[PDB]
Amino acid sequence: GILELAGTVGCVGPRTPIAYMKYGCFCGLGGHGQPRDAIDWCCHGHDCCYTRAEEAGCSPKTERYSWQCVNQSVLCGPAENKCQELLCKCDQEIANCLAQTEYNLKYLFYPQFLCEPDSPKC
Ligand SMILES: C[C@H](CC(=O)O)c1cccc(-n2c(C(N)=O)cc3ccc(OC(F)(F)F)cc32)c1
Ligand SMILES: C[C@H](CC(=O)O)c1cccc(-n2c(C(N)=O)cc3ccc(OC(F)(F)F)cc32)c1
Ligand SMILES: [Ca+2]
Repeated sequence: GILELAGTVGCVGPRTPIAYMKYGCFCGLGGHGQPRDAIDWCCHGHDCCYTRAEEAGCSPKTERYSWQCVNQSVLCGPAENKCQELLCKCDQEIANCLAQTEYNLKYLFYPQFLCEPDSPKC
């Protein structure tokens, strides 16, 4: 869920998870358009990951899972079911993706009216 999303992102990367609440066209609730930069691409991939988990019968926003932060790396588990492993994998993936990025301040609170109706495929 959102609790673990924040935690995992914080674990691996250098910045407050707040930084991704509203960034580019994809970091934030929903998302559509051309991803603006590497960060936005990470969020696009993560949005896609969450869609796949919803399609698998999981609740990515709320469902709790266990994980550990070791040397700024996320280790997933232990899992009780497949949804916990799927969600941890999604969040681990975005945490790793974002940690390798430079933050572009100009995409913080980027206006939604500039984001295109069409998006890249998942
Ligand atoms: C966005 C940017 C992330 C980057 O450069 O890496 C940044 C820079 C400096 C401080 C913060 N920053 C932090 C923090 N610990 O760095 C907490 C916090 C809380 C609210 C807030 O304002 C807003 F508008 F971004 F929510 C901004 C907040 C974020
Ligand atoms: C869960 C929902 C997925 C949806 O609709 O799209 C959502 C809502 C708001 C922000 C994010 N969201 C995304 C994202 N894929 O949009 C990346 C990310 C990274 C850290 C983070 O931390 C915090 F604190 F903002 F929650 C929040 C983050 C996700
Ligand atoms: Ca999103």
